[PDB]
Amino acid sequence: KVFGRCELAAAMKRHGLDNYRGYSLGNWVCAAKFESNFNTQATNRNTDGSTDYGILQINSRWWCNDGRTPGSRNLCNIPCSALLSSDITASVNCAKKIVSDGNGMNAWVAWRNRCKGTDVQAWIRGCRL
Ligand SMILES: [Cl-]
Ligand SMILES: [Cl-]
Repeated sequence: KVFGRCELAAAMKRHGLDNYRGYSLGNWVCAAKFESNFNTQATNRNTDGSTDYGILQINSRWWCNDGRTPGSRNLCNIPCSALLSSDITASVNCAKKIVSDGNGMNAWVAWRNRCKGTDVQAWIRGCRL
């Protein structure tokens, strides 16, 4: 599914991401925009053989099992394909574990390079939330 900006903002809010570990909703929407262009089916392969999955491009080296990343830790205890669903619950639940692990949203390279330190509230402007 390819979300609209406000649709995704609203879904993320319902799933408890607004201000989760101090990260306002716009951070999450901005991260999803640049990680996946709001496409839950986005995948990207990395040089190390791992693959990033879904709207928040969660990586198979640490977080989900895709059966082809040797040494994966599967810390979210899910198959990576679960992260591609039109239902974002699995991605959100896993993201909450990621953002809690010490490095906050710096785990998302696009967030660090394209969202952090910008006016992220712009990503939810105009939305009925
Ligand atoms: Cl915000
Ligand atoms: Cl980037």
